[PDB]
Amino acid sequence: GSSGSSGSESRGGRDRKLFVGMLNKQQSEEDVLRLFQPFGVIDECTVLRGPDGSSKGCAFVKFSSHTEAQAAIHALHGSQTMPGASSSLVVKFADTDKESGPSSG
Repeated sequence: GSSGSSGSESRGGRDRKLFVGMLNKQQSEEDVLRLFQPFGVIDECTVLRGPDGSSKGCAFVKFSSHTEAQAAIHALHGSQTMPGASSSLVVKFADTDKESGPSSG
């Protein structure tokens, strides 16, 4: 069961950010960061909003490292159910399969 692996790595970069959804308008950056810190030292946290001024129930959370982020996800992924919402929280990387760059060239 050879743990881990190594191989070629194309140019793209590492996104240490996360995309959270299914949130209410009663939660704030602090709230999350507070419930996220327990998993890892978050670098920066922001909350998405519209024009009028109503949270879209989503926010962006960036961790110091990738591993830390991976945890917070499976840790708070569709596990909680913010009040008012019948669905579970949606936590997933901001750029899942979005790599700006040519494979062949």
